[PDB]
Amino acid sequence: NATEIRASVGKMIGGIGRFYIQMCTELKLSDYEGRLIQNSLTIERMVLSAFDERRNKYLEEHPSAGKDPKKTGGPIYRRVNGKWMRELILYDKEEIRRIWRQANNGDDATAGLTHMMIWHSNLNDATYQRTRALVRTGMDPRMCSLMQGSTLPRRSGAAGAAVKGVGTMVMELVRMIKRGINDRNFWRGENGRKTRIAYERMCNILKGKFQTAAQKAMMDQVRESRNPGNAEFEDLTFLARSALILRGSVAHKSCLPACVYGPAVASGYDFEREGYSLVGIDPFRLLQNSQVYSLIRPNENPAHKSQLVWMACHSAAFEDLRVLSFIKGTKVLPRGKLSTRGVQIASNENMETMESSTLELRSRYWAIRTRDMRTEIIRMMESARDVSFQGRGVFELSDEKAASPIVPSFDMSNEGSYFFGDNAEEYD
Ligand SMILES: NC(=O)c1cc(-c2ccc(CN3CCOCC3)cc2)c(C(F)(F)F)[nH]c1=O
Repeated sequence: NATEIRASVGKMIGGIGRFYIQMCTELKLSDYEGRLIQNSLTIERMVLSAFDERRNKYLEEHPSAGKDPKKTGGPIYRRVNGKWMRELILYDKEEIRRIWRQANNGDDATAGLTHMMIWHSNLNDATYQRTRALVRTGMDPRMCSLMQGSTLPRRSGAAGAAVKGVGTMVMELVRMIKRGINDRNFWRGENGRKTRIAYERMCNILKGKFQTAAQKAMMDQVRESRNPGNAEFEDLTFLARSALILRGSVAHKSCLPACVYGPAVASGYDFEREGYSLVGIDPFRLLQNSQVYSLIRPNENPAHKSQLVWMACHSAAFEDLRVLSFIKGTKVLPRGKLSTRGVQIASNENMETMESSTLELRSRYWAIRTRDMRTEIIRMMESARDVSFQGRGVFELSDEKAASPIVPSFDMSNEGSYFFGDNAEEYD
């Protein structure tokens, strides 16, 4: 059945590629402009915005975009006489939807919208810090390493649920508990009945992420509370801290930008026939046969901007840096050592100083990713407790059948956390 599962994922990637090729053709973008990641993000947000209809399911937007709910837009960058120009494009949401369905042979293809949303989340995880929002909710700033998918939309649903991390679930459940404390009727009536289902859904989602019997049992007690007060917060926090040692089951999906699938489809690659799997060589091979460009700000180091995108492409912001340095072949520095700022350009930035760089997104090897008395038990379980790769090893790109595993070497002395010494901008 894994052949039938590979065909369905391949169909979805091909439609994203076909949708991008169409959008580039409407906008009259060049090969360079089409391969600019800033343009890709604009094009990807436009389709999410057109299909969202302000539901906060695939995206969240500024009230300025709410001026005309029937139109969606964003910034487009074109290269005019060596310089870079920024223009705002406004398309009809109906026409964007029409183009998406046409690219997906009449199908709604919600699987492709989610993939771009998950790539967008992975990019924010690789770019912005969340330590101020942790302090705001009353959580430990050290919980940074468990904030997978913390930027995902308000009503992301089942698709966003799989990639959200332990600390992300704890942050939204604690934002929920704190709303009850300051509002008397938060758990009352029809609003409180809807709120109650949302609470138990979030609790069962977080419960499923725990791989021990005691952590899952502790979640049942937080979920059984009809009026969660400070007692439910102390238990959520004490469980969040335990995840920083006793690991959880968090899914990481390598979702590449549409300007990667675009050119791959444009050159005749049949994703539906050939198949596609986010696990293994498929995203690694596609990145070796790709050419992505990015706008670079003055005084920014292009190698560091390339690293931001390579980690976002690979869902690697929360992985051990000693593992990534072995796979990429180059040293993967903590965010605190990168002379770079996020790929998205701000509405007030000077375009005259803006230059561009070729992103270096290839890697040396490829690899497979595989993903009270109760408080006394989990506390004792942490005392059992070094770089860990679980797996046969790494492989070269020529070995596509994984028949020749390479055993990895890491300096356990060298940094393992991307968030150590973090000086990245705070998300907002
Ligand atoms: N799609 C993929 O197979 C893919 C996988 C991996 C990846 C991440 C981590 C590990 C090490 N351990 C972690 C625990 O689980 C067992 C494997 C191996 C491979 C990466 C990246 F992070 F290295 F960048 N990127 C990708 O694209």
